[PDB]
Amino acid sequence: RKKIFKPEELRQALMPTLEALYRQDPESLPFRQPVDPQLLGIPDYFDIVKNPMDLSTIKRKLDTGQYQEPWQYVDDVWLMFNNAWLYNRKTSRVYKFCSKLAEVFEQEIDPVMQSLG
Ligand SMILES: C[C@@H]1CC(=O)Nc2cc3cc(c2N1)/C=C/CCCN1CCCc2ccc(cc21)OC[C@@H]1CN(CCO1)C3=O
Repeated sequence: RKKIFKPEELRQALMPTLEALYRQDPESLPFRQPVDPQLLGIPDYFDIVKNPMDLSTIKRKLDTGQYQEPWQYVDDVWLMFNNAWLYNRKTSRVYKFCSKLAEVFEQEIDPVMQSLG
C-alpha cells in the first residue's frame, strides 16, 4: 500500500530488480562486495565516498527487512551508482560498468514500483 510495507512483500517485489543487476557480468563484478580501498590500492576512497554501498549490503538489507519502504531500497541503489560515478572518471572501466547497471535498473524498476502502490 503506502508507508506500511511488509518485509516479505518488499523482498519478493524488489529482489528481482537487484538480481537483474547481479546477472550483468562483468558489469556487476566491481559492486558485488564492499569496497576494500587497501586491497584495491585506492587509499583515498573513504575520503571521497562518505557512505559506501554495494550489492551485498543491499541484498543483506532486503533479506533482514531493513527497508521499511521501497523508496529506501531505490535510494541505496542510486547511492551505489553515485559512489562509482563520483570516485571514478568517465573514461574508467568501473564508471562504464556502473552506467550499464544504471541502465538495467532504470528499465526494470518502474513496473515494480507501480505494482507496490
Ligand atoms: C567499486 C570499486 C571502487 C571504485 O569506485 N573504483 C575502482 C577503481 C579501481 C578498481 C576497482 C574499483 N571498484 C575494483 C576492482 C576489482 C575487480 C573489478 N572488475 C571485475 C571485472 C573486470 C574488471 C576490469 C577492469 C577494472 C575492474 C574489473 O578496472 C580497471 C582498473 C582498476 N583500477 C586500476 C586501473 O583501472 C582501480 O583503481
